[PDB]
Amino acid sequence: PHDPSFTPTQLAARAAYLLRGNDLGTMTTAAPLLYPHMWSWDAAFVAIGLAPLSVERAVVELDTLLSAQWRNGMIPHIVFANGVDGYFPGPARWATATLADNAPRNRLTSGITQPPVHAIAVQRILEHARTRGRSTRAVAEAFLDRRWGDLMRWHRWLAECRDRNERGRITLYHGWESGMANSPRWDSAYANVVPGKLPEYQRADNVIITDPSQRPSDGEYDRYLWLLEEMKAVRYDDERLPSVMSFQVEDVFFSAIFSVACQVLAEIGEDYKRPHADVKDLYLWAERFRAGVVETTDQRTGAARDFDVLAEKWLVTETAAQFAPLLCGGLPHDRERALLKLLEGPRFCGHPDLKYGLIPSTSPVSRDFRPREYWRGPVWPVLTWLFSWCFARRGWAERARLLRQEGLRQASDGSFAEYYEPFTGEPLGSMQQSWTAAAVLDWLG
Amino acid sequence: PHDPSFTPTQLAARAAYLLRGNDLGTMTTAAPLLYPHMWSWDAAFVAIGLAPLSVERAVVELDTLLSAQWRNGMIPHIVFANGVDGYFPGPARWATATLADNAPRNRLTSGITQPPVHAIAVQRILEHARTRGRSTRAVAEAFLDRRWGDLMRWHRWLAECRDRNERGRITLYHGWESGMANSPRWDSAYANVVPGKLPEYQRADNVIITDPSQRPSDGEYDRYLWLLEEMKAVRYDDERLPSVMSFQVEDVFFSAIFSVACQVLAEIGEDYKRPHADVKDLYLWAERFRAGVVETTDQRTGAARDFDVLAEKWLVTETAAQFAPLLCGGLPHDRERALLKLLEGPRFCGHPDLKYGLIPSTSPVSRDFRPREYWRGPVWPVLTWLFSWCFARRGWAERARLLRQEGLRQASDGSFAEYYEPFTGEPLGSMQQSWTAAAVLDWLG
Amino acid sequence: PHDPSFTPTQLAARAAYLLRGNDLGTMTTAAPLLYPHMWSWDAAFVAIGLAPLSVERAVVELDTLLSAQWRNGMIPHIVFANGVDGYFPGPARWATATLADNAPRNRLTSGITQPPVHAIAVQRILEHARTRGRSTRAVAEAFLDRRWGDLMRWHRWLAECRDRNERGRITLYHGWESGMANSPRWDSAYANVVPGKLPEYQRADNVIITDPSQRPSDGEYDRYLWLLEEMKAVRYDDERLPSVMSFQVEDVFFSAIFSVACQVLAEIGEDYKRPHADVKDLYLWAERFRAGVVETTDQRTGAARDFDVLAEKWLVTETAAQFAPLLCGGLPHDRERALLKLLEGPRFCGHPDLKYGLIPSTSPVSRDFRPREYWRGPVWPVLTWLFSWCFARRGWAERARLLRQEGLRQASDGSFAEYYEPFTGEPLGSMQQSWTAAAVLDWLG
Amino acid sequence: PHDPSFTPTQLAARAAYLLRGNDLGTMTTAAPLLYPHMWSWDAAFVAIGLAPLSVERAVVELDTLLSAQWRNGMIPHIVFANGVDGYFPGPARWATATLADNAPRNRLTSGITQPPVHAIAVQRILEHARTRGRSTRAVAEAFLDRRWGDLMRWHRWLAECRDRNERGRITLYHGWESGMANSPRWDSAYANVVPGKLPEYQRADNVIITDPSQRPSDGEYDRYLWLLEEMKAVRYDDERLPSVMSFQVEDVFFSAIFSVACQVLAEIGEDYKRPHADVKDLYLWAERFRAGVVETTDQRTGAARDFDVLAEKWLVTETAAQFAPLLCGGLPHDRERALLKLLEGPRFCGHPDLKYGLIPSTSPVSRDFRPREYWRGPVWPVLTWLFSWCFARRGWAERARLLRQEGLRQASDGSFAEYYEPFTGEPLGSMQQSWTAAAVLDWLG
Ligand SMILES: O=C(O)CO[C@H]1O[C@H](CO)[C@@H](O)[C@H](O)[C@H]1O
Ligand SMILES: O=C(O)CO[C@H]1O[C@H](CO)[C@@H](O)[C@H](O)[C@H]1O
Ligand SMILES: O=C(O)CO[C@H]1O[C@H](CO)[C@@H](O)[C@H](O)[C@H]1O
Ligand SMILES: O=C(O)CO[C@H]1O[C@H](CO)[C@@H](O)[C@H](O)[C@H]1O
Repeated sequence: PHDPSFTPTQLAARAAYLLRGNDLGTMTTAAPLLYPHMWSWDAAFVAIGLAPLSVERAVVELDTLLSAQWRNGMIPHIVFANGVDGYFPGPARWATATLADNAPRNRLTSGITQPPVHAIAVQRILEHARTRGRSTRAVAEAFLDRRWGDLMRWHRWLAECRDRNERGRITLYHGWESGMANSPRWDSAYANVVPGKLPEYQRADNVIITDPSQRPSDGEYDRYLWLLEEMKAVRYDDERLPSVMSFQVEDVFFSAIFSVACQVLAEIGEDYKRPHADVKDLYLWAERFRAGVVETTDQRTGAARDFDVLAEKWLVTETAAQFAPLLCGGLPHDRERALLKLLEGPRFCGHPDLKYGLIPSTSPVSRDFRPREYWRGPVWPVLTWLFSWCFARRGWAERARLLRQEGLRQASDGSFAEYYEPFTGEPLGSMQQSWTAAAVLDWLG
Repeated sequence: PHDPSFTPTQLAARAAYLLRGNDLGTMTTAAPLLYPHMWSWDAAFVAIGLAPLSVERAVVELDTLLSAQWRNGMIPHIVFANGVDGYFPGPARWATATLADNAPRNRLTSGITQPPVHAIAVQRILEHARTRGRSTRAVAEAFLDRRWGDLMRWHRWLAECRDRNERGRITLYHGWESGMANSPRWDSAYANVVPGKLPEYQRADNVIITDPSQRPSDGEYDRYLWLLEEMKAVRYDDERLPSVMSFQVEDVFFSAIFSVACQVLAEIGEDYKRPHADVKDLYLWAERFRAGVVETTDQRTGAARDFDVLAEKWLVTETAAQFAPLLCGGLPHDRERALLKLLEGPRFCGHPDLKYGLIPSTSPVSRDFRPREYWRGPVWPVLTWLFSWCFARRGWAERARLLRQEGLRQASDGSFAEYYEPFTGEPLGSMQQSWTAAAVLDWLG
Repeated sequence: PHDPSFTPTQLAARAAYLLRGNDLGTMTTAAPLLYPHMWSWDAAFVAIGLAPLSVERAVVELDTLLSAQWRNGMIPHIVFANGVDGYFPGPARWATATLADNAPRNRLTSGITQPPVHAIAVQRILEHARTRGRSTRAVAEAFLDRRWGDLMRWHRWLAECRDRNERGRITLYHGWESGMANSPRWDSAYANVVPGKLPEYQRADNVIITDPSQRPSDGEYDRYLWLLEEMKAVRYDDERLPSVMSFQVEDVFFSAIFSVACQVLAEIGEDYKRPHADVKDLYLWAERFRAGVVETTDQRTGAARDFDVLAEKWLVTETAAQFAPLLCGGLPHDRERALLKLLEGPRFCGHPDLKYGLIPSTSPVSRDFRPREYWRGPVWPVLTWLFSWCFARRGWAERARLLRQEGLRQASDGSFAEYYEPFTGEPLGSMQQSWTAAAVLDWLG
Repeated sequence: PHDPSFTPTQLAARAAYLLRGNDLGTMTTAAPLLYPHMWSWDAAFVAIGLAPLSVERAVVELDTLLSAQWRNGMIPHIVFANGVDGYFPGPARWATATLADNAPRNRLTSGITQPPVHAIAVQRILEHARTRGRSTRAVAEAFLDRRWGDLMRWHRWLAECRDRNERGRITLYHGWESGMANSPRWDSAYANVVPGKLPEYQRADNVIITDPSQRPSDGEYDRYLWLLEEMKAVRYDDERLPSVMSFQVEDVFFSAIFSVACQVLAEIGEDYKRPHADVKDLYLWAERFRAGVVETTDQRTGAARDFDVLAEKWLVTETAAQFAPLLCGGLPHDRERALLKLLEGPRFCGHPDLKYGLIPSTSPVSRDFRPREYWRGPVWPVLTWLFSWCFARRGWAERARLLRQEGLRQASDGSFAEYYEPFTGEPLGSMQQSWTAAAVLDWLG
């Protein structure tokens, strides 16, 4: 074993083998043990990974997620597998089945949301299906007939209920909704979250990942679970969250993803003759959230800032989320060049100690940087994929290719890790993470 | 869709996806519906297909098969999945659980055997494991410690009980044991099988494959099931089969496979310091069955003949089994050149109407040729793989490469069919056949 | 015998082998015999094909072409190789060395121009160089230092002498300047070219390509050569050509390429700190010619029209030049969607009889279509490459990938043909055409 | 900057680009500057590298080499290019044109020989040709018609003049004839070469490779050039060399290659109906030299020894030549297993400090090992290729695949180095070495 890496064909085979191994039947777990249920934006990436293998099964993945959509349009971030234990907080802790008027009737789910990457998976499914012939196109088109209305209600819930003041940015009531639990982005907002009488609990996550340097701290978990108590006390009522929640942030990365997803979904709606009023609403939201992202940006570097709604203060941190405007567009030409210089330079992809030319979750030169600790440093394959795909859509073919090339180099150990140590390449988090396999499958072609 | 073929990475991913989809837990079905249990030589090819994906799981496949080995050493050709229906004849029809003193205690199996390709899978597992590092080598070596004795008992049962007169050829008591149910090889022997009072039955196979041109006939099935009645009447007693069975043939292709497998297993035994008496016995059987194969051969073309033990007559047919001596070696140089000329010329791989340069199961110029009918014509990916691997082991690197190249071209539609129409390339038999996916995975590397 | 196609590695090897074989030392011929000299836009694509093999030799190709630049900035379309004949019209016929005040010294050239794809080649060279480390970057940067001013003069001459009315479109004085000698685009303009006493001549092109269905007619060559007589009579003076040329057309495809090239060169100028005044002029021209292209388009379909300056008439034809606006952008959203539908539908890439999903030079349903006859119908790999690269730069990643995939499929016979029959795939024109090899090399990566 | 390695397609392209760049027209130089002439066994490997690009040009390479064959059948090791200097000793130093009765007319050559790998190149050319269809087959068959007799005379001269005692081993009169100028194999024989008055000279090789650690010493060159004086003094007469040469050794590696080459050429002769008497002689020589190689081997390890004819002493050294019997076969089973264990163990491919699992020219644990110094330790791609091809011909498919994989990994920097430092992988010797490019081209397929 002078070189432990796999060839492209061995790697693609092992990624497909993994994805089928994590398939419970109609949903794919995000990982074998650490995340043994369906997560919302993981499910979108899993559908992308399944599209080269089975358009029918990729569609089933999104059908299963959309069957758990709330009555008001929200897609919740966890759809729990029936009778499966081992993730905390579990269905009993959320108590949405009893408390939440809008929760679905034949599914157990969480009570918060996650980024709307789902339209992007729909586009990848359609692109695959169109290369495969008439009966496969029929399958993808029947999915659109079945779920276009549900996708619209999802986008409409985000635009009307999480952007109540039409600022063009998505408000979050939990850091988990950003997809980045312990990102330095949320530290000053979480410092203003003071738990009251928090019901006793024991973590499950650090029983599986026992190295304490790779997961959040107990104090952070106390704050994560307290926010659940605040939502539960108002029975997850959208109208009441602004009045009671101790955590209210506008997430600029989520907002930029939503801008892209609206434009993607509008293009799908035009291609497939969906209602014109829907397409118009989608294009309107795409531009509003593009403008809302650009309004946050640093006047010199173009870097995007999150916003603390309770403190009424811009949140200035050095994480990958600063590059949100690169995803959706809209910066003045001059400022977008400066932002690309930031991305490629020694604070991020050009840092000289990096093993791969990839985007660390937090800049290695930030004092918040921790090379092992979840979203505080490590390189995440899922972010590499999203940036590469969005860059290709901006027309930046060579930038997209370079990220794909380094992403595949990093993944060629076959660990399919959740995230990787930025300097040594050590695989961290869960092994056999479904969306890492999915990124590899989509890249390999 | 100007071209429906998959790239090598898409094809490898789809083959791995298939193999995991056919995994019931500790055994892989030979196909989803037509063959919903474990078959013996399929299980060996499945282990070859799993070795690039998981050495641990490839080992489990062979452990599961060897746990169904009979007390006298026989590996039976079907290990039935618990509580699974849809294949006939099923466990009730065989009745080995009640009738057969040697049947295993916690497994339902058939009562006949199949070709000993298992040593070849063990070699592929070891070759993969040695590229993967210390803990993976440990897994493969623990399997050898656990099952070397069982593999020896398998080879010893074949050599002592199916070659009672030490002729160096394996006697079969059912055409199913050849792996080629309806091969023209067995027609004259089956014409001497006269069913008595055969208990009523309904076929299951042609409920799944309904095109009558792709499966054997009802009259052929009557003979297949009558031979079961003859074995059952003597309770599957090895000592009594020569006295009662209406079908007794020496199978030269099975014999040549056994010769190769003995030499492969002896080399493994030397590499891993197995008992010297075992290695010596294996080399002895390798040479005896090589000599027994060569003794059947046509003096002009080198083609190998099967032998009808009851009629005491050589069986002269034009099938791929004629090329048995190419697998094990031993022909005089002159005659092996003539046999290769036969293989490559217009009766087989060089026939001008073939879509791919592959070996049809029956020569297209034989009057027995039927282009759709199971073993009477179609091109079988499993045979392509076996010939290519044996050719590479003879040192015929370019011949092996050409078969691999045409095999991958044929499989690039992604149907993973059981067999293919030789002229049009139409996929036939079951789709999603496990050993076809396994061949592709092993070839792609 | 069963599959004449090459593997990607064999095809890449043969493409590089061809490019080196057509290298005369400091210039590469466009083909071995039909085009045994340097052609201007072929040299740009050749530099693109050389960049993965040797950045130094790619730079030499462009240095050689630019050493032949006219004193007013024009890049002539042929740079003749020393002492080579076999192409007509050759240097004696053009007589630029004796007649043209602006012709270079110590190079022999034609007296007309060709499309400005050169900036695209510079970008590909720079992209390759930045992946190769310090010494290779220095070679490419030194080329910029040495040739930026010549590239500016080339673009300035197009913008100021071939768009003297600031309409944002390039005027041509010969069909050869379009790169598409016999395109139906020019038929109505050539119909008004009436030759006088034309000095006699013998074609060389149809001594080499003898099939008369594949090349222009004698009548067409008479008009081609007559236009030369008109230019020669005014000593190729820019100020006098408007007064005397019988052929004056605005070429919308050339104009779109110029817009793209100006934008590409402007971004290079910013990245490498070229003078601000130059970058501002390049962005000004990029916008002007983008607008000039859009001004030609059909309001329903988006199809771009050429313009006959002498007849003052829009030239409405059904060729791939209609798709000019897709290259440079600028169409309203609805009109660009309509133009893409035209491109993908049954009149072009969707035509049911096409062997590959590629853009034919003329629509197969046009009365002007001739499937073998040069630019009147065949599929040209150079156009496939240019459309796929421009599409990727628009962000249309899947559209670009499909063109690349089909172009590679078409090229996989290894003929490296100049163009291909659109229905049968028969290779046509010259074999061993340098820019077809270059496209393959750039695509295969 | 993060990964200097090339993709397989880029590497294949660059290898072909190099081979065409070293083509002088009808001969290919072994390197651009260090070896600016045709070398005999390099030309064979070059023909192998050309065969995937152009069977016609591969045949031309061998035609050129054979047009330089001596009248007695010897193929000389250098064919000098017209009017090229820069290699010493050059044609003036050899003086074969004036002194050697058997030297060719209108070619300038050296006066010594080199290993007979040529038949292997003929087989690869034929294998490629048979995949390309009728006209390409005709080119390769016409080469056989034209050159079979010259190939027979080459083999007959080796068998009759360099094995005059029918011992089945080839006698050399210069270390250069082994292809391994400064191998430790020859140190004790060179220790008895005492030069007299040697006409003065200046090396050219170490003007080009200036690092003295990478080339032989001045003292060694004095002995090399003195042996020339001894040959010249008897006008290169075969009958007189035994009486006068101070260096006479039987080369067991050369002998094994000759055995393989005789067997390969015999099979070609049968396939293409060459005269029966020739094929019988080739099989006779194949067996004789197989036996002569085995006669040298250590009875415990199988390691093959060279033999010093003057000292009448077996030459016991630890170089890759010890593995000669693995190429040609003939060892008893137990002895060959022992020799493979030596090859794979810590003295060769298993040494823990090696960067790649490749065969070093001298064992790193030998007192004679020097990691930079030519044949005293470095890893040579040409040996990797020759071992992997011969291993595949033995049927050792996995052993051949591993050597090919590691050789491709080592070559993936694109230096195409003559040899590589075994521990660091630093490229050494000449860059752009033609037979390293040829090995890559043949491997990549
Ligand atoms: O949401 C949580 O409770 C834990 O979140 C982690 O696991 C999820 C599944 O992989 C992802 O969706 C998140 O992005 C990741 O940070
Ligand atoms: O044995 C049977 O009852 C039916 O046999 C067919 O199905 C089996 C599973 O694929 C194979 O093992 C045989 O080779 C094939 O002919
Ligand atoms: O027909 C001609 O005499 C020359 O024109 C052809 O050859 C040139 C070299 O390939 C190209 O530059 C043109 O695009 C192509 O049309
Ligand atoms: O050192 C020298 O003067 C010549 O010898 C070297 O160059 C030749 C061309 O590569 C090879 O034929 C030999 O194998 C190699 O040893």
